[PDB]
Amino acid sequence: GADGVGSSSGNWHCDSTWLGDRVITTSTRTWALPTYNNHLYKQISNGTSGGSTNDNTYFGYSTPWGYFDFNRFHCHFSPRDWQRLINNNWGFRPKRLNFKLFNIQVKEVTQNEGTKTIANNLTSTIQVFTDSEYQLPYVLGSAHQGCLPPFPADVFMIPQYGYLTLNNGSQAVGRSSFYCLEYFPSQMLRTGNNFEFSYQFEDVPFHSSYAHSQSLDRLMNPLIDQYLYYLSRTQSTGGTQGTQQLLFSQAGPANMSAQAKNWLPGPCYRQQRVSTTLSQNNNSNFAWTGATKYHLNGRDSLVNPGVAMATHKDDEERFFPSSGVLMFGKQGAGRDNVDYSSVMLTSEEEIKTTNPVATEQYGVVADNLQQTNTGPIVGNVNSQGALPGMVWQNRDVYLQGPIWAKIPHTDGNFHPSPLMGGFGLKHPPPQILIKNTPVPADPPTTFSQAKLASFITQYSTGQVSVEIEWELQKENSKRWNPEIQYTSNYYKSTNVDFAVNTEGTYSEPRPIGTRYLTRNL
Amino acid sequence: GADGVGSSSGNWHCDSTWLGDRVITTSTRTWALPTYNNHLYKQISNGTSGGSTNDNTYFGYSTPWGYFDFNRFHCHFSPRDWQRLINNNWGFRPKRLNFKLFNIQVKEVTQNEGTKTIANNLTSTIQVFTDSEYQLPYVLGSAHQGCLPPFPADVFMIPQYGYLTLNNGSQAVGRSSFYCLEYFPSQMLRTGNNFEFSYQFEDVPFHSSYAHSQSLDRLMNPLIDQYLYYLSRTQSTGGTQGTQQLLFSQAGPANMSAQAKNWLPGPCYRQQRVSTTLSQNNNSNFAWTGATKYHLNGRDSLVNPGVAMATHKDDEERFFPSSGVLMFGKQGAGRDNVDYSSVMLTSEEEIKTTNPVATEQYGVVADNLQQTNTGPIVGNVNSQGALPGMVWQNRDVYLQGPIWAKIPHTDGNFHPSPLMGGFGLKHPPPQILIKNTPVPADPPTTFSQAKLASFITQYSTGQVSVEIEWELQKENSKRWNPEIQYTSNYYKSTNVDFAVNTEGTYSEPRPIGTRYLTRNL
Amino acid sequence: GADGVGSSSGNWHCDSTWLGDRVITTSTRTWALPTYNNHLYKQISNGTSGGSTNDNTYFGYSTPWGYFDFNRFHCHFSPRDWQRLINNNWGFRPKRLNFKLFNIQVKEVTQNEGTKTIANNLTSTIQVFTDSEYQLPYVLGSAHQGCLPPFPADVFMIPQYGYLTLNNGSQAVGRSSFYCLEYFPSQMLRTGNNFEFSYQFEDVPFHSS
Repeated sequence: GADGVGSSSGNWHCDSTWLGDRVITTSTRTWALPTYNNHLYKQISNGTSGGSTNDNTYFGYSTPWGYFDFNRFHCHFSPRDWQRLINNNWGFRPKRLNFKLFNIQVKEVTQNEGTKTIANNLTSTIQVFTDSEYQLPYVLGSAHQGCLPPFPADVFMIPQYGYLTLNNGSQAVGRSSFYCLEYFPSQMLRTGNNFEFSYQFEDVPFHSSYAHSQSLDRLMNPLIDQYLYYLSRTQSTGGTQGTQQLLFSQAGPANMSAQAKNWLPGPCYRQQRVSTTLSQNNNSNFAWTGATKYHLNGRDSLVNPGVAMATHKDDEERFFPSSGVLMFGKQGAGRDNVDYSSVMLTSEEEIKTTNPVATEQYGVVADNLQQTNTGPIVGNVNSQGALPGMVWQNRDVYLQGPIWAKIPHTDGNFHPSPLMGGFGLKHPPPQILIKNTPVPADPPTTFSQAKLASFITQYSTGQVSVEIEWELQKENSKRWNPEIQYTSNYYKSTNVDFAVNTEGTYSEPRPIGTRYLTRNL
Repeated sequence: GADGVGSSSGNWHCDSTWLGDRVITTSTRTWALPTYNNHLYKQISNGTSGGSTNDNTYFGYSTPWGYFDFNRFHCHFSPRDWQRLINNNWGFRPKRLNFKLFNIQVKEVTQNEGTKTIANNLTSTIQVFTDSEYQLPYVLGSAHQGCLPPFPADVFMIPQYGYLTLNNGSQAVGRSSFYCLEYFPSQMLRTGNNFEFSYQFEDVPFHSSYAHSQSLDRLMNPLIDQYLYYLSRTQSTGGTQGTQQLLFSQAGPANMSAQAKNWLPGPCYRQQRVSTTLSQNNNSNFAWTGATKYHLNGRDSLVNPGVAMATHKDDEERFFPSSGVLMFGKQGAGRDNVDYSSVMLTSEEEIKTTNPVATEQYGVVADNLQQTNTGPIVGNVNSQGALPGMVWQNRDVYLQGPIWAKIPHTDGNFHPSPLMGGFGLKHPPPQILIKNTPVPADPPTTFSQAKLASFITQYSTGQVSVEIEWELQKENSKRWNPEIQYTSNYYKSTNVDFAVNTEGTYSEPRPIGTRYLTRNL
Repeated sequence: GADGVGSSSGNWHCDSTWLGDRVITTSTRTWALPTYNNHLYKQISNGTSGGSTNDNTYFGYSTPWGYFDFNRFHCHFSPRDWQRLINNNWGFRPKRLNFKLFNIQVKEVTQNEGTKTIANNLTSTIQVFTDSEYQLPYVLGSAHQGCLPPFPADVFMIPQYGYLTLNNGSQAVGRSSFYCLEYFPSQMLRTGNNFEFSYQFEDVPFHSS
């Protein structure tokens, strides 16, 4: 080894490099791993016998271990480096990543009455194992808090680990699995050690970063008619009587709606439409009641976000689907009943081309069968499954949103793109679990059967580094006039955006979409 | 070069060869390229402030360029060579194509008062560039007019080019792209030059040319019962009281409806049903009102054709889905309010096996939940999305219908077969744009800033050739009794079909399907 | 490495040598790097709405980092060695320089009521990066205080870093740049490590003496 506490195991690399198509972006932060659950696995459950309803019942365990979550973009891209990505490129996908712990140091805190003193414990060691066979519940991708902070000057606290399993009410059915974490081979790192592992993403499709320049129904040619015919009129034209006759015509630029087309909009699953204008919405609480839910195993689940769908039609920015759009918070936003002004509502408007309005009917079909005595009748189709000849475009990843998700290992899936966005992976980056090694206090002089319940209060810190080597899909486009670009406000402001304020508080003002450059549908 | 106007750049090849599985079919025609828009790009739009409704608003440009459209079958197959294709083979797909301009000659026309004289301009040249990177709106496949004429003795006029882009009302949103065509590298051809390029289709699935001999629900064995059981009767059998009891049985040839099956019909999206018998249809105009539409971006669009679906059930030939079936015209058919007798209505009846009736419900499901006090209730499912275990068969290409279409470059698509039929291609044959080089009239003696507005009236002509090398899927079938074959009428007629009439007018009497040979589902 | 806290990383060289035309002058001092801004970047500004006039308005950030300033002569020349320079020569210009941290030691101070005790923290490490691409505001040369003391027996306190950017009044215009310092590759030095780098001045005209 020849290392010891005399040296620093690792150096600080926060550098990002743009090389040809590749772009290699690394980071580092400072983490403090608190002791969890006094080192006790615990069964946790919430029953429907309490005030909880049948939807909120869960069962599972909360482990002492804790896990690193880097899954979000803003970990790995500075708001400038995310500008060079969305402005200059069509698509990007990862290739490989690399991960390092270093400069690990441990501390143990004592209490004499009020006094509080904090020393180093050289002997104590921490346990790190990457779960590479996916043999645990993979809990990343559910958009939990605790990701590496955006702004490198922040020190973050590693979030606790724990999982859920099959429940029936509060109780547990027979198949409930219990995973004891200490049961996996886990390298132990002392202060002189570093930890490192490499991972190489599977081939995964380039995420689409462009807004189509042509709505799906305008793919026609404006000059020339079409050779096909449609049924224009069933009634006698230009007469005092409407006696029925079948008339046909050709579908030209005069009426473009009737022109035959080779494709269909993406699938549609309706959402209730809520207006930011307060006077327009109904006066009531319809939030949960009139929400769009799916019913599984007798447990209702609100559909958040829902499939990628255009947020609103043109000349209305105020309407948004109830649970449809991703919703972030502003810096320092309360957890409960936060006012509207403290949250940010992303907008899908770039997909209005190929995907339907979220809040409106997908289409209209005939309910009945006509007769001389009985006129035709047509109803709305709210939820339209996928049909052949349907093209849809995936939701764009945001700076704040997650990078990936694990496609569940099940027999059947249809175009497995995670709803929140980001690359679905059949073998995601393996999560990492880390814990202090519990160091017991004085055992008694006389042996006794029970396990030692008195532990030495302890927590450790260190520097963690991650690179993610990305592939950029370069952009070649002949469009004459200028594009749209993501640009900072030119007008004077009280404090700079995406940068600290007087208190030292880093505040990201607004979400940053990935779609700006344009392409032909 | 050593060519000059003294020679003919290219020879006339209209020959087609059947070689093993391959079949190599080439054509040639004569084209006259008129000058377009006095050489001016122009913004074109149609507003909803006028009489137009919100569905018919468009925005875009109409370029001076023009494009060759060979996309339709009847270009490349003589009605005989299309008979050898549909009668003797199961499937066919293209391999490579080749394209040649030659014997290009230019002319310039002048006017002295009434007099009209037409001379040759040796110096003038025309511009040809194949767009191979797909960097323009790809406008082929929308079934516009202007394809190479079917009958080689016809001389055709190259149709103009122009495209549509994002609109909001008549006006243009920010992403509206403007493609200046002269901006691409474009070879210039003088009279002594020829133009040639080759293209090799991607591997693409053989189109299916056979009608299944077994409807999807008859796949059973007529002799033997099945071991599974079904719920036959919930009521006491053979009694004065109907007290409930669960009785089961086996599903044999006696009742074949209840036999379990391993698959499902294709997806279904209903269409209104219009009868060719005039007395049966309702007396009204339901054509547009009761039509089957899809609602995208607040612009209603009639669904023409709709997904491949059986046109009508048995013992009814008169009913057809409103917008469902492809509809062609007869030779010399008017553009507007044409009578029924002048149009041709294709029929899908060959797919009744694996795909549902277009005009009828896809199935029936239960609405309610039973009780002793409350009986069961079942509604119709009009629009059924794709489910696992669903098999569907694609619409057959016609002699008149299009060959291919470009699958839009979007992240998500489900079984991307173009609705009109023909091979969907992720990199279609690159379209070709061609224009005269504008030759300005006398500029003034004194320089002035403005561009030259006085041009010499000009148009060019030449011979264009195309081969498309097809792969045929040979047919091996043990069926004992004779097949069905496409055969000409044996009875005497006033004039031969698919051939000129007294006036010299080539008239194709009827559409020719691709499905005749039969196969086992 | 084979170094550890058992050894001294570097030796004390305060020697200067006059060799032909070259003269190679080195120094060493002792520095104590206090923690700055409880580790918080902070926006700092002074408005013209206050008593300040329009000349004194500024905008910018004050970083927790701190920087070594040796930019002044009296760092590198003893009043005698500066006498041999001005009396015997027409001109002088630099060629190369060299820079070393060594014998780094860290301390952590605690408080119990009045009591004040100061111990060593072996684990703690400090971060050093030379900005060689000039990608930050270069703040040396504005004649700020805090240079290495003239007289080698003085122990000096590293001065804080912070920069100014475009302002309009107290507020910030659109082009105001914000440089987060922790964002550069920065070697981390523990007690057993030393830091060293070399730099070679561009050809620059002899100052006239």
